[PDB]
Parts: sequence; structure tokens; C-alpha cells
Amino acid sequence: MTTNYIFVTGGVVSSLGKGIAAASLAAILEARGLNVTIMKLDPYINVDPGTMSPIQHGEVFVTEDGAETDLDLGHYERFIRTKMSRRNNFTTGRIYSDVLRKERRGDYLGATVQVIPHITNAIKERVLEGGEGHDVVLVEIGGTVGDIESLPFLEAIRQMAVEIGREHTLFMHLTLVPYMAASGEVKTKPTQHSVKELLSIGIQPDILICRSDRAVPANERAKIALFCNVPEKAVISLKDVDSIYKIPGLLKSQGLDDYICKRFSLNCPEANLSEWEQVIFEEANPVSEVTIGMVGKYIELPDAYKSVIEALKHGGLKNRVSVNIKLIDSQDVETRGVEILKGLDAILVPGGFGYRGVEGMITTARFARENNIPYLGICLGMQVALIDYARHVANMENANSTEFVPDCKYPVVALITEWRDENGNVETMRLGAQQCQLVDDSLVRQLYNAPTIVERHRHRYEVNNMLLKQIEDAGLRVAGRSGDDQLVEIIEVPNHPWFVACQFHPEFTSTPRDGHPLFAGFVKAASEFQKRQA
Amino acid sequence: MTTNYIFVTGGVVSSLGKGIAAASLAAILEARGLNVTIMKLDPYINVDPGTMSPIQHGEVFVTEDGAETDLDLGHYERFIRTKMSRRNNFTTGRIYSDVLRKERRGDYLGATVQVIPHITNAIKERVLEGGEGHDVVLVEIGGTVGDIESLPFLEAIRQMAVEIGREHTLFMHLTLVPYMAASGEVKTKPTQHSVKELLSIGIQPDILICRSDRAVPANERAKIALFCNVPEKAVISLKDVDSIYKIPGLLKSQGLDDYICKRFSLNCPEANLSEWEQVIFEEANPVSEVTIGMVGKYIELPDAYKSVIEALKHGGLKNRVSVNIKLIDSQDVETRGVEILKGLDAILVPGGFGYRGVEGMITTARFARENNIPYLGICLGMQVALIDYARHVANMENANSTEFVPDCKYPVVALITEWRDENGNVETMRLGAQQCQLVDDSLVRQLYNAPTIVERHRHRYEVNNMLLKQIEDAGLRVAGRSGDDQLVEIIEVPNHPWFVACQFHPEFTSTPRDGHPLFAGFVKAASEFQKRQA
Amino acid sequence: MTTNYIFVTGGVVSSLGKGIAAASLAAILEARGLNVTIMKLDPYINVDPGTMSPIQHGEVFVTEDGAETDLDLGHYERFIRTKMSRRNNFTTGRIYSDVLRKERRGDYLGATVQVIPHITNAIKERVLEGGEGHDVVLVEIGGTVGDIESLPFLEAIRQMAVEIGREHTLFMHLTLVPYMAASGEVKTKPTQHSVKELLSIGIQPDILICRSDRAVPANERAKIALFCNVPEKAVISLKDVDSIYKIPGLLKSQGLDDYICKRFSLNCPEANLSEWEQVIFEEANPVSEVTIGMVGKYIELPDAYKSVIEALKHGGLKNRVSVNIKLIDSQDVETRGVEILKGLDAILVPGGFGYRGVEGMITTARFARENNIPYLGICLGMQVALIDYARHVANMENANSTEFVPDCKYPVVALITEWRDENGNVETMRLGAQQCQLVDDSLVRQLYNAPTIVERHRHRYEVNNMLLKQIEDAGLRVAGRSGDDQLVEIIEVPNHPWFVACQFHPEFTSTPRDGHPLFAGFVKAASEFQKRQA
Ligand SMILES: Nc1ccn([C@@H]2O[C@H](COP(=O)(O)OP(=O)(O)OP(=O)(O)O)[C@@H](O)[C@H]2O)c(=O)n1
Ligand SMILES: Nc1ccn([C@@H]2O[C@H](COP(=O)(O)OP(=O)(O)OP(=O)(O)O)[C@@H](O)[C@H]2O)c(=O)n1
Ligand SMILES: Nc1ccn([C@@H]2O[C@H](COP(=O)(O)OP(=O)(O)OP(=O)(O)O)[C@@H](O)[C@H]2O)c(=O)n1
Ligand SMILES: Nc1ccn([C@@H]2O[C@H](COP(=O)(O)OP(=O)(O)OP(=O)(O)O)[C@@H](O)[C@H]2O)c(=O)n1
Ligand SMILES: Nc1ncnc2c1ncn2[C@@H]1O[C@H](COP(=O)(O)OP(=O)(O)O)[C@@H](O)[C@H]1O
Ligand SMILES: Nc1ncnc2c1ncn2[C@@H]1O[C@H](COP(=O)(O)OP(=O)(O)O)[C@@H](O)[C@H]1O
Ligand SMILES: Nc1ncnc2c1ncn2[C@@H]1O[C@H](COP(=O)(O)OP(=O)(O)O)[C@@H](O)[C@H]1O
Repeated sequence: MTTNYIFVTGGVVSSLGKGIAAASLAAILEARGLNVTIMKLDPYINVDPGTMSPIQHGEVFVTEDGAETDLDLGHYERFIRTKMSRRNNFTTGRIYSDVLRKERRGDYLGATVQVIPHITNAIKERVLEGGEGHDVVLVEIGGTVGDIESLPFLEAIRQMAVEIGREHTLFMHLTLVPYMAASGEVKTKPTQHSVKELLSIGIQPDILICRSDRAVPANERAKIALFCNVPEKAVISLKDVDSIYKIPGLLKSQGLDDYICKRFSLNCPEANLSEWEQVIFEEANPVSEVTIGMVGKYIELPDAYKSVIEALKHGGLKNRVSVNIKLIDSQDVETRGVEILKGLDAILVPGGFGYRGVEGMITTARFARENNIPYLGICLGMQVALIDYARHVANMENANSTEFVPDCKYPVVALITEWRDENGNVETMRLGAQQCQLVDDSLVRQLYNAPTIVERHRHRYEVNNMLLKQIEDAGLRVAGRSGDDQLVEIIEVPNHPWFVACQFHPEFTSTPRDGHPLFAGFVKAASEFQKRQA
Repeated sequence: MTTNYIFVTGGVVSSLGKGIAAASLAAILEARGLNVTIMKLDPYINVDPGTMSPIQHGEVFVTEDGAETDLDLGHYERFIRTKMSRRNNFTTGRIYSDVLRKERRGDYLGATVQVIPHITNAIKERVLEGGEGHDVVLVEIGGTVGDIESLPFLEAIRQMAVEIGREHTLFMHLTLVPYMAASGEVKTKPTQHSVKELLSIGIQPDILICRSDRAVPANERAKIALFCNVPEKAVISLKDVDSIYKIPGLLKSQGLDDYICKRFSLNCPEANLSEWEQVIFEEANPVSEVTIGMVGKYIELPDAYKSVIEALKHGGLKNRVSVNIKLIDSQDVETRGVEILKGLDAILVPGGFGYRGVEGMITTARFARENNIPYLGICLGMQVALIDYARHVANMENANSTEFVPDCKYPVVALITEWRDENGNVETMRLGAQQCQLVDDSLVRQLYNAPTIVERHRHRYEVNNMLLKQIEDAGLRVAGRSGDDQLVEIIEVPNHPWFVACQFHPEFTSTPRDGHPLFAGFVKAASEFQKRQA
Repeated sequence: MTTNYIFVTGGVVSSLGKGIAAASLAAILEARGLNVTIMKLDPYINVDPGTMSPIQHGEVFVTEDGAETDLDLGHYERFIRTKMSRRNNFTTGRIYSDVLRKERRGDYLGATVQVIPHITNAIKERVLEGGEGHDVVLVEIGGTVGDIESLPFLEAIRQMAVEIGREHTLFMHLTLVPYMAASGEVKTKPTQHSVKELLSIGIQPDILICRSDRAVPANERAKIALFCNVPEKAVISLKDVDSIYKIPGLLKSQGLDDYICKRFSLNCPEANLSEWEQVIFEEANPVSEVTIGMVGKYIELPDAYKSVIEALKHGGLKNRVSVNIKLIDSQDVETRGVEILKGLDAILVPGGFGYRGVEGMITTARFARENNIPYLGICLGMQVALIDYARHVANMENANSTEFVPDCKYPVVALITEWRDENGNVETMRLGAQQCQLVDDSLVRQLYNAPTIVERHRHRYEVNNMLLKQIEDAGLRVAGRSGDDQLVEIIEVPNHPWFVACQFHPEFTSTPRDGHPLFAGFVKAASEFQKRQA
């Protein structure tokens, strides 16, 4: 068994959906019974994505092993079952850190460390590492062709391709075929040049992807084929669609996978894409609709809550109900007030960092709680709900977190070391998939249908056990506790129709085909509430 | 007085309106009191445009001196008051013809004729020729930057920039800043690359034009400025508009011309663009609406009748009336019949070559004539009307042209040598502006308010004369005759509300600022008729 | 049987010997038993090489069919036994002439004639024409890669490579690996860039040729292999040598031809290069040496008499004798005099056009004749010798050619129509291989060992038979005549040790393997005379 590789690049303009295209392909390859995986190389100096804000790049994906990575790794999780790890994604900065460290400790024995060959060695070794044991490995190269930001990666690839032979490698290149309404037609010139640019750095494309807002005519595809040294059948058209889940169908329709196995001499079984066909059918034919309001901070760029949005969508798919998300700034609830929260069937509060208008988030939690409006809280949203309940029901005046107000007096959230009571008596970050002991009598235990569950984490401060007993005894159900320290993983409100909040990140496990119990429950409850109010 | 030059190129995609942009600029420069002219260089192997169809490139412009040329030369006539000539436009093939002929004649004295020099020298000399005696010369370079089709021209320019000195030359470049709805924003990367391409061939841009369907944000313009080595003030945005006569206003608004005079140390008085402001006001505020149906052959490509379409527009501007143009295939009138011609206020029959569905054109002429529906005939359309009238009023069954039927037996149209009667008894091409003798008692004489009028021609066959007397005596007014041979230049129908048909091409003389009497009358007649039919 | 093609390009610098390399390869493939042919594409605008001077490009090759062409076609004749024709070489200018003429004739039916696809189609057609019926076709691409002068050709090639299929085409590319004495080593950087340039226009090299003044180290070849996407075995080193006939040996030594047959799936028999080895052996081991003076006009550029020089070399190879050519300006013979002609073993006077030092040429002819010094005259040299003898022996005062003097009074050379005697009584260009009738009793008949011969021509003027009887009867042998009008072809001097002159161009038939009787006799005579004078 020898591993085959396909490289993905893109030119002309960014934001064409390279990760989307790659994931869609991989889904098909899995559907054909092939051991396919995927990695992404990122043109950034940032070593870890954790050093950047949510508004800067959107949500930072949490892998099973706790690694912080590019959002697209979560996208990969939503198309293939191969699990991603720290080996599936790294940056330019990461490379330099490693190489410079090797220099420092004498690993290059007095030699000059150069881009060629030393930086490219770091790269190609990481690629081979991640591709170990797989039939097909997709490698997405971030950045845009022709820009200096990723030329080292492109060079490493060229070298690799030569080393492994053309029989184990294909070049897939995304382009843009823009529509010019003034002329009444699309243009191909930009594409022709994009290809020329790859050629100038030693790369000859095998497969072309023509992104556009409409199907590209065969004639135009032929013209491209001519100028790019590519067979007509290898020029694929890819018009804009209203759902990513429909892309596998399109790629399959144009015979992409057949071509690929032919190129790799693989006797590949016919792709079973019916799993997504089902999803598509259900997606396009919901029986109902429901309005979900979301209160947060990074709503100025939906990418920040992308994983959440997708998870909500998945709940909707399972309940055949359209999910309408209202973006609400916590600072407006703080300013304008709860009037914002009117007209909602259910309310959701996401995680994240920053004090900002969190008091408005608390106000919102209070609102949904007291008005029996289905509620779902995640990470920070749980912290918020905790404060709400504690301060207004358990009478914990100024219930708060030490991360914002160390001298709280009622630090309902604090570092385990920082746990303390209102009298000053006392007694890093949790990451990745961790086992949570669910309370057998809780709803969540029954929603998952299991004694324990395993879910992803990312947070530093915990529920302060010193005061927990006040909150819990006041009438709040701890629906589940972690493990060794029995940390409050998840809570439920005794008499609320559906009020659930947790420490873990269910949004990194939900898929369009499998769904997820908490979103199924939340969204269903949302619909139920809507009907109860009508 | 030293001539200043501005070169205009375009990259990324074609169909940006290089000629339009240049013409709009020239209009401003004229408005600044400057002796501005303009030339266009073509990347075509065809020596003359007369060897190509109108479906291939659209209407072929007829210059005053009889030269056939690129459509855009007419566009230049619609912005400035100078006159285009054969010196204002030439092709790649033209260059080679000349150079190879020089080779043949020994003009290179046994030397190798190379691209550099020789071929580029020919280009340089032609540019200097056309720009002689002008303050500012705009030069439009056909083709797209990065394509081999025009690299020789780009090279010749580079040479001249050095030879002349940068103090007398500027580099203007059009790009595309396309909107990507999927991202919700426009992209600037294509532009960045276009500039890089110019640089690779020795050209550093001075002025950038950002074509798009919407105004480009200052921030994006700044980003471009950075990467292109261009001052922010020289980065001009040009969004799509519904009228080319509004562009001068936009260019003026952004201070383009001020920059230019500054670069050329010119003392330029404030541009008087009120002429077009008037036109715009009138254009955007018509008091009426008429529908004109045009029966022809190349209607699948509006460009083929571009000069005509704009002439109709110009008449409409002066009469403050909206002009609708129905595109009718003569072959359908031939097939389906006159039912096509219903719902029209006026009938238009343009010129051209090809028998095709001319019988449907004749049918149409008959329809308009017989039903008193405001009729306008041009070149061939006149010949069609001649035949119509001849066959049904003068009873010249089978009246036609010898160019289609050698023995019509009623050859109403023929070469002068070919003039003959129905019994076979007998007794090159006319191009450019020619003086016609108008009949003092005709409407057209009064439409121009002059005994004679000079108008452009492009055609080989003439009104027989032998059989003319049958047609004219039957009751048809010859509204004007030519010069030496007093050839039927224009006719009018005695009892038709408005029926004018002529040999000349008024569509190459109308302007947005002046209009043109025949289109003014035609369109007005359409309105009159419209109101009568109510 | 399917034709295979190999394209030969080169970059970095000119003057690498692309034609030499190709010819040497052809010789090997000939030795492998393959049907090999060869063509050269000329980037020049000149339609025919006849419109350029000898000083501009050196000697112009005369093909069998009379076509005038690139000197390298003669070089091809010196490595392969196949025959070149007009189909083996054409220029850029030629292409345009043809295409424009087709345009004029309506061949493109109203379509736009563009470089792509119309100019490239003209090229494509010519290539297929010349390669028709051959196993292997070598195509030399003139010009330098990266220059605009030949991009159209490179594009046509790319297209054909795709349309034909890679299984029938290879890309060979010459570079320069210059020695930098300051560093003490050769550099490869230029090569790396040259390859990148081909890649940017859609061409990926398969075979690399490293031109230098010394063998390139395997390590450096490996470095190149890396950066160019080429197997190490396909990187061929080519150091400078003292004989082009040693190149087949070098290419064979590195396994070039084996690689090629593998790429074309040909079962090629072991090359028999022993014929070349023989030539080399003899070349490197002459038994004697002679000095031959060459009196002419274009001696400032060796290339002008290249074919002659090589013909002399071949005579020397057959007689195992070194040939030392003394270049002499005929104008200096006019100035300095016959002192120039001292110290020579033999005298040679080449053909050409222009008077210049012709009187000095006559003086030289006289000198060699009267002093019994082994003389060989070709074309113009014959004309000169004719005048010499006529004026100084037949007493034809001012014997001359009408091409220089309208009224020579003794026009020994004139157009056939212009033939006349000294009393005024009377009564295009001869090209290609023509049959000549040799006089059985002449030396040259016996040198050739045949009644008749076939030799190439290139001249318009002929021996004026009106005055021939004066010259011939005075005591001069006509060794051969032509055909229909028995035009004088060869002349011998009755009592001169070895003095001959002819109308044809034997230098276009001489080969390194076959030699050529005339030059063998000439050079031999030089030796004989040398010994005679010692
Ligand atoms: N020749 C250059 C110039 C710029 N960049 C890259 O150019 C990109 C800019 O484009 P893009 O990433 O798509 O976003 P913006 O910078 O906002 O600009 P745009 O989208 O128009 O390209 C930056 O990432 C920068 O790294 C580079 O690497 N090499
Ligand atoms: N590297 C190349 C490739 C193409 N062309 C030019 O590319 C042009 C084709 O593009 P364009 O004029 O814009 O129209 P289309 O050929 O229809 O294609 P497109 O508009 O997408 O470029 C042709 O005129 C051809 O001369 C060239 O000169 N150099
Ligand atoms: N970018 C350029 C520059 C030059 N030329 C061509 O370059 C050739 C000249 O180069 P070359 O043959 O190498 O000789 P020279 O010009 O004398 O200079 P050099 O040998 O140093 O290149 C000319 O035919 C000219 O048409 C061209 O096609 N493209
Ligand atoms: N397109 C490429 C290819 C190579 N290199 C640089 O190429 C240099 C190698 O060339 P050079 O420094 O000149 O020395 P060598 O590698 O020995 O090869 P050469 O001198 O022939 O270039 C290396 O430093 C490497 O960083 C690079 O940056 N970009
Ligand atoms: N054909 C498609 N239909 C519509 N939009 C799509 C499609 N494929 C790509 N996209 C869009 O591309 C965007 C991907 O964003 P981003 O993560 O920046 O892409 P990339 O993977 O190229 O970085 C999404 O907004 C997605 O909707
Ligand atoms: N900003 C503008 N608004 C809308 N379209 C415009 C504008 N300026 C340029 N164009 C369009 O450009 C086209 C010009 O066509 P064409 O003659 O092919 O352009 P070019 O001069 O670039 O060859 C027209 O359809 C015209 O409407
Ligand atoms: N390796 C070789 N040894 C020495 N010089 C060579 C060799 N191969 C090529 N040449 C030289 O190349 C030159 C060819 O000249 P020219 O015809 O101008 O080159 P091209 O055909 O590449 O234009 C000759 O002077 C010849 O000696």
C-alpha cells in the first residue's frame, strides 16, 4: 500500500472555498471505501491560532487531542470520519520555531540553514508524517498563488512530487470565472494567468476547478483546457450553491473521483453519497421553522460562531425545522434591554472571551429563564447562566468570576486554586475531548442515552465548589460532573421547559448526518415553545 | 509647444470600456481648453476591417476621409470635436504589410528585419505622425496585458517613453475590482497582478482605473496604491453607470484631469462639462416615449448597429423622448409576416450586406409605407424601400439589385456601368463624407436648413436611373441628389406622414450635444404617430 | 508508423550552437536506423534570406530544389544523408505573407485573423507538412527563450504537444553553465531561470543540454535536475570541443539516444558511429599541411564563406592534410598588391556579389595563373578568372561583366539576352541542383569519374558565348558545359599544374564522410606545389 497525494491550491482571488472543495472530495473518496485523510498548511507567522482573536479569523477549532487549529479542520470533521489531530494543521511560524530551535541546539552541525533545503525539509517531513498509513491524502495550501506568503510551501511540494513520482500525486487548482454583466458573459483570462503562475514555479495543474455563480459552458471549459495543457474532462465547473452538503453530488456528477482513481490505478468501489442525499432532502424539505436568538460579541463576523451555527443547523435537520438565527450584541441588551429578546422562540448564548456587555448576557439568561423560553448555554454562556441564577435565585449578590473581578465576594467561577467563599476562605486550561460523568437522572444523560459522554473542552476557570452548594441547593440540577474533581460539566433548570448549559463544546462533534442530542433537544424545544405560544 | 502623451492599457479581463474611458477623458481635456486627440492601436492581423463581418466586431466606423476603421473611432467622435482619420487607427497586419513591402523594396539595405527594431520603429513613427500638432494625445492599446497579441506595441511604447522623456508621458491602466457576493466584498488581487505584469515588460503605471459595478472603498484604493507604487490620489474608482455621458462628470469629480495637467505643467482652465450635464439632465428627464422597430440581420449582436442605435438615442435626447428598439429579424418578417410589425410607432430599416431575409425587409417597407407608419431607411434600407415602392406602386414586378439577381429585368439598383432598363438596354465604391445637393422643396433640405449637405458614405451600387423615371414619376419625391452624376441620395413619400430614406450614413455624424435633424424628425414622427394612434 | 517530434530550444545567451547539437543528434539517430528529418523555424521578418547580405548572416544555403535558406540547413546536410527542401525552413515574415494573402482571398470568411489561432495554425500546418512520413522530426526553434520574437512559435508548439500527445514529443533545451574564474567555479542559476521561463509559457523540459567550456560536475547536474523537475540522467553536459564531428560521440557517451528511443518506445539498434570515428581519426591525424589563400570581400565575418571553409576542410580530411586559410581582402590586393599572395601553396577565390575589390580579385587570378600556383575559383571567382585570362591572354582589353559595366566593350559575362560581341552585335537566376555535361577528356570529368554531374547553382549572369571562341581558342579548356544551351560550367588551364573554375557551388554537396573530388584535388595540388617549391 502506497499513499497517494492530491494538492489543493487556489489563485486569482481568495475566499473560493478551498477547504470546502477538498472536504467534499474527501467525502466522496470515503464514500468509495478509500482511506482518505486531509491536512492544511497555513501561511502565517502566528505559531498557534490561540494568539489571535475570534473576530480576526473566526472560531478556532478544538481537536480531540486539545490542539487549537484552523476552523477548516472542523469542516473536515463534518465530511469525513477520519479524525484530525495536531498533525493535520500547522503554520509558517510553527515551522520557523521548530527549525530555529534545531539550529540553537546544534542539529544542523555548523551548516547554513536555508529555506532551501532546510525549511522545505521541515515541511515535507510533516507532510509525510500526517499522510502515514493512508490511501489518499489531501493537502490544502493556504494563501494565494503568486503571493510570497506561501512560495516555500509550493516549492517543498514541487520537490516532494518529483521524489514520490507523478503516479502518486495530482494537482488540483481552484480559480475564478467571474461574470461580467456589462458584457453579459463570464471571462476566463484570469484563470489562464493563474495557471501560468503555477507553471512558473514548477507546477503543472492536472485538475481545474472553475468557481463561479453559475455553470461554466463546455466551450469555455474547452478554451481553458487548451491554454492550460489540461484534458477537457479534467476541467470541472463549480457554480455557487445554497448548501455545502450538495457539493459531493456535483463533483460526483462530473466524474471527478473516477478520474482520480484512474490516475492512481485504484479499483475504487462506486461512491455511496446517499447519506448526504438524505441530508439534502431533509434540508430542503423541513416541516417547520423556528427563531433562535443568539446573544454575544463577535457577531460582526459570523465565522466566530461558525461551529455553533452549523451545530444549530444540524439540530434543525434532525427536527426538519428551519433555524433562524438573530444576531444580538450583548452590549445592546446591556443598553436597550430585554426588548431585543422579544419575538424569539428560543435563546442561545455561545462561549468566547471578553467582559464587554456580558452583564446584558446575564440579563438575557435571566430573561429566558424567568420567562420559560428554551435556552442553550455553552462555556461562557454557562458561566453567565450560573451568575444569573446564583445572584437572582440563590441571592448571591454580585455573583461573578474572578477572571473579571478577583474580589467578587461571590466568585461563582474561579480557578480551582482560586476557589473561595464570601469570607475569603479558600479551597491552566482544560482542552480536548474529555469524559464526563452524566447524572443518570438528568435529561442530558437520556438525550445521549449513555452513563457518560466524551466531549471537547477549552476553558481556564471552573465552577467554584465553595459556593456551588448554595446554587445547587437553591434549586438547580447538576446534570453531569467531570471525573476526578467532579466538576460541574452541565446543568438543567428543574422547572424550565428546556434550560441546559455546559462546559464542553458539543458544536465540535455535531455533523449533518449524525446530528447531536443537545441541538436536537434545544431546537425541538424551541419549536415546541413556539407552538405553545401560538 | 510639445506634445504630451497618455497611454491606456487594460488587464485582468476585457470588455472594460478602454475606449469609453479614454474618450471621456478626452472630452474633459477638450473642456479644459486643450488640443486633445486620440488614436487606437489594434492587435489584429486583419489589415482592414472591411475583410471582417459586423457580427465579428460590430459596425465598422466610416471616417471623413473614407477610411474604414474600428467602431471606437465613432465613439471618439461622440466625445470630442476633432476629426478622426486613417492616421487614428491601424492594425498589426497593417504594420506587417508595410514593413514587408519595405523589405521587398530594399528599404532595409540587406539588414535583418527584426521585431526590435524595425517593427517597433514602424509603430513609433505612426504614433508620432498622428500626434503631430496636438497638446495631448491619447493612445489606446488594444488587447489584454500579459497576452502576446500586443507585446510589440507595449514595447514600442516603452521605447518612446524613454526617447521622449517621462515629463511628457503617462501610463494609465484599467483593471477590474470584481465583487464577490459569496464573500460579500470586492477583491483587489487581480489588479495587483496586472500591474506586476506591466512592470515585467518595463512599464510602471501612473494612473489606475478601477472598473466595477460599484464604488471602490478608499481603503481598498489605498491598498492598491501601496502594492502598485502609485499615489492614492492617482487611484480612480469607476463604477458601472447607465450612460457613458456621465463618466466625464465622474472623472472630473475625482480630480483626474487636474492631476494630468499638473504632470504636464499645463495651465488648464476649469473644465466646462455643462454641455454633457445638459445632455444628462435631458436624458434622465424625457417627457415622452416611443417604440421603434428595427428590421435587419445582425440583431443578435447590437454592436453591429451600434452607430445607429446611438443615433436614435441622440434624436430622442433632443425630443426628450424614450426610445425602445425592437429587434426584428428580416427572415421572420419573411416567414411569420407583418404581425411582427404590429405595436410599433415607427419603422427602422438600417443598411448592410447580404440577401438573407431582405424580402421580409421589403415586406416591412411595404407595411410601413402602406400603413403610414413613420419610416426611416438607411443605405440598403433605402434600396429595399426603392424595391418595395417600385414593385407595388410603379408595378416593377421583381424589382431588385443586380448584385443578387444578374437579370432582374427590373434592376432598380446596379453599378453605373451596369445601369440598364427592363429590355436590357444599358447606359468602384463610394466612401467618406460627400456633398449632396438637397432639393429646396424637400423636407430634408429644410431639416438641415441648407441647399446642400455633406454626409458619409460606404457603398458600391447605385440607383439605376434608366428605370428611375418609372419610380419617380409614379409618385416619389427625390429629396436630394449627389454631385457630378446627380444620383438619388435621398427620397421622401408625398403622402406619408414621415418617410425618409437615404444613401448616406447620418449615424456617423450625430452627436449627443447636437443630435441630428433626421433622427430628430424620425423620432418625433414616431411620437406624433403614437399620439394619433390613441 | 507514427511520427515522433523533438523540439530544440535554448536560452540564457545566444550562440550556443542549437543547430549543431540537433544535427549531431540526427546523425546518431541516423546511425540507430531511424527515419530522421529536421526543420528550423526562423524568427526573422525577412521573407527570404536573399533579401539580406552575406555580412548580415553569413552564407545563405542553397537547397536542392533551389530554395534559399538558413546556413544551418547546410549544416544538417553535413550530419544526415537526407535532403533538405523548402519545407525544412521558413520565416516569420513568410508566415505573415501567406496568412495575409489568405485573408485577402477571403479564406477566413469574415473572421478575425488572430495570432491565436490563425498564425499558430499556419505554423502547425507547416510543421506537420515537413515531418510527414518521418519517424523522428527534429525542430530547431530559433531566437532566444524569453524574447517576444518567438513566443508565437512556442505557443504553436505547446498546442501541438497537447494535441499530438506526450508519447510522441520531447522538449530539449540548451543552456549556459558559464565558468566564473573569479569564484573558480561554474554557476547554474541562469539555467534554473531559463527553465522557469519555459515553464511560464506552458513548456516543461525533458532534456537539458549544459553548454560550457568544460565538463559540468555530476553534483551540479543533480542540482539542476532538482530545480527543473528533470531526471539526473536527462541532464547532459556539453563542453566545448575543437570539432563538431566529435559531438555525436559525446551525446552517445552520455546515453542520450537510448533515453529518446525509450521515450518513443522504439526498438532502436546500436548506433554505428564508426564512420564519424573514422573522420575524427583522420582529422586528428593529418600527415601534412598546406596554406591556402582566400581572396574576397566578406572575410571580416568567417560565416560568409562557411560552406567553402568546410568544403576545404573535407578535402583536407581525405588527403590527411591540414588546411590553413589566409583571409585576404581583394581591396588590399588592389592597394598593397600581389605581395599579399606570397607564401601561399594555393590560391582560392570564393563566389559572392558586389564589385568592391574585384579588380584585385582579377590581379590575384592572374598571379596564380601566371605563377602556376594551384588555383580554385567558384562562381564569381570563375567570372574573375574568365576576365583575367581573356584580358591578359586573349587580349580582350577591359574584359568585364555587364553587371558592373553597361558597355564593357568585351562583355565576357552577361545575361543570355545581353550576350553580345565587341561590335555591339547580340545573340532569372539559376538555382538548385542542375545537371552538367562534363567533357570526357577533362580533369574534372575524371575527378568525378562520370560523364555528367549534378551540382547546385545561384547566379543570374552567364559566360558570353559571343566572345567565348576568342577566349577558348586563345588556349583555354572548357571542362564542362550545361544543358539546352551548353552554358560554360567548368574551365581548366591547359598548362597550369592545377587551375580550375566553375559556375556551380560544390561546397553545398561536400560532406565530412564523403568529401568531394574537387576539393580533394585542390588541396592535394596545394601539397604537391608546396613540395614542388621545397
Ligand atoms: N505579492 C504579495 C502581496 C501580498 N501578499 C499577500 O496578499 C494578501 C492580500 O490579499 P488577501 O489575503 O486576499 O486579503 P487582503 O490583504 O485584504 O487583500 P485581497 O483580498 O484583495 O487579496 C495578504 O494575505 C498578503 O499576505 C503576499 O504574500 N505577496
Ligand atoms: N497568452 C495568450 C493567450 C491568448 N491570447 C489572446 O487571447 C485572446 C482571447 O481572449 P479575449 O480576447 O479576452 O476573448 P476570448 O478569446 O473569447 O477569451 P477571454 O475573453 O476569456 O480572454 C485572443 O485574442 C488571443 O489573441 C494571446 O495573445 N496570448
Ligand atoms: N525582450 C526582447 C528583447 C529583444 N528581442 C529580440 O532580441 C534579439 C536580439 O538579441 P540577440 O540575438 O541575443 O542579439 P543582440 O540583440 O545583438 O544582443 P544579445 O546577443 O546580447 O542578446 C532581436 O532579434 C530582438 O528582436 C525580443 O524579441 N524581445
Ligand atoms: N528559486 C529558488 C531556488 C534557489 N534558491 C536559493 O538558491 C541558492 C543556491 O544558489 P547559490 O547561492 O548561487 O549557490 P548554490 O546553491 O551552490 O547554486 P548556484 O551558485 O549555482 O546558484 C540558495 O541559497 C537558495 O536559497 C531560492 O531561494 N529560490
Ligand atoms: N460553490 C459554493 N457555493 C457558495 N459559496 C461557496 C461555495 N464554495 C465556496 N463557497 C463559500 O466560500 C466561503 C469559504 O470561506 P473561507 O473559509 O474563507 O474559504 P477558504 O477555504 O477558501 O479559505 C463560504 O462563505 C462559502 O459559502
Ligand atoms: N462604467 C461603465 N458603465 C457600464 N458599462 C460600461 C462603462 N464603461 C464601460 N462600459 C461598457 O463597456 C463596453 C465597451 O465595449 P467594448 O467596445 O468591447 O470595450 P473596449 O473599449 O474595452 O473594447 C460597453 O458595453 C459599455 O457599456
Ligand atoms: N561544444 C561545442 N564546441 C565548441 N563550440 C561549439 C560547440 N557547440 C556549438 N559550438 C559553436 O557554436 C557556434 C555556432 O554559431 P551559430 O550558428 O551562431 O549558433 P546558433 O546556430 O546557435 O545560432 C560555432 O562557432 C561553434 O563552434
